[PDB]
Amino acid sequence: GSSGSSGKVKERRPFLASECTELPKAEKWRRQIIGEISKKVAQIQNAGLGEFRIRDLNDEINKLLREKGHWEVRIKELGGPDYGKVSGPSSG
Repeated sequence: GSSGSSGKVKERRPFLASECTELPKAEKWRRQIIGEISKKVAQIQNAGLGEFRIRDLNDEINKLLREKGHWEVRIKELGGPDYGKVSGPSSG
């Protein structure tokens, strides 16, 4: 027989796109961020939670986007598809 089992607990995304030396890993960390941004965009579009709230949200929105610019791009620099290059002008 042989050993091979997975799916025992969720994984915590890193902080340095460089640390993740996995091409197929940066492809999943980029999509996970997109879902977060949207979920937040809604609360903001509502404009019925209160300045204090809107501020907290918008604040994260950027923090979430910045991460994407590194992932979506880090995936291309690793040898995969380009998600950041297309989005916006050329940088780097």
